[PDB]
Amino acid sequence: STGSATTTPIDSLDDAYITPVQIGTPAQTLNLDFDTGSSDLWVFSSETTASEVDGQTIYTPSKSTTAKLLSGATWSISYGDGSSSSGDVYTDTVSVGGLTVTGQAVESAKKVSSSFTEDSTIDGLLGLAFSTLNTVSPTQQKTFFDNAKASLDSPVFTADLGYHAPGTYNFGFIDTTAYTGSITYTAVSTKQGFWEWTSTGYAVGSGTFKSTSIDGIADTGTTLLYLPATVVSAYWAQVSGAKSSSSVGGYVFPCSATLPSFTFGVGSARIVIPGDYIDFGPISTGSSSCFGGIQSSAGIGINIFGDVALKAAFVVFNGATTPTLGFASK
Ligand SMILES: CN(C)c1cccc2cccc(N(C)C)c12
Repeated sequence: STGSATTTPIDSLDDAYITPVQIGTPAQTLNLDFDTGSSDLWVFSSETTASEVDGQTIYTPSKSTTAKLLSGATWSISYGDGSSSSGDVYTDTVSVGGLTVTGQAVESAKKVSSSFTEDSTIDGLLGLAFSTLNTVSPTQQKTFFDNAKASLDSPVFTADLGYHAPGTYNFGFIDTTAYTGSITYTAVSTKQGFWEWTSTGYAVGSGTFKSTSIDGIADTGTTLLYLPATVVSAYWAQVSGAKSSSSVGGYVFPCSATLPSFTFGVGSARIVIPGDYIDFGPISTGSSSCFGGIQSSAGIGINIFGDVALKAAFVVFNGATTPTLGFASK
């Protein structure tokens, strides 16, 4: 079996991407943020504190004939950005792009933090990291990808994210017409529950490539690219007037500047992020100070290849027994 779904940026900055997901019988269609950095499938629901819902589509398990309460199970999650959600758990049928999993754990939200309530375009998260990070207690649950693995033609999904444009998530097959050239595969460590890999270096603009190992995670759920302080300082040194700002929380640059590209290594291959992808626009409406897409990982503890890097490539997440990550230009 296979599945295929279009993913669409939520705003003009590509802050996140949403993908329609069918849940329940008859289908209730919610727009979920596919997140390779977490492993919980949770949704706004009819059990959400009414005051914490502002425009989201809610899942209503009482209107679904296949929903079953997973008795006693609860879940609680906090994300890197300080956002949080928790609640109880149903099982139900979940289909993504024609691909169906029966008995999927669907985590319903009793409480969500302020950032989730404020974002009315995101009805929930669909986690695609390894199931060992799933927060359901006392019985940890499987991700959609893990439950669908048995029925897939190939145990892979691919992320083809668009730059200010829609893109595609595919399950169970690799589209040969979606990328140029050959895919370079690199080893993944599952030690921490993430799609964790090691980049082989970087280059700023048309500068020379610096061979150096950068351990990081492939995270479709994080907007920006977060790299070690030395690398990020070398990039922003090339932009006239760029500076790190305490007030804003990261590097900013004069909006009138042109940004150089940024290259990262995947084995012997190179992925080039166009400078336009690194421009996240004015820090406030009307400001002449613009926010940068490459920021320091120093205060995070982990390097993150987020949407800024991933949207420059065709990315294969290979969930074979020995997992690997594939990168191709496009
Ligand atoms: C400056 N600013 C508004 C921001 C601050 C912190 C994180 C951000 C992440 C994505 C986009 C942003 N924009 C510039 C809108 C961010």
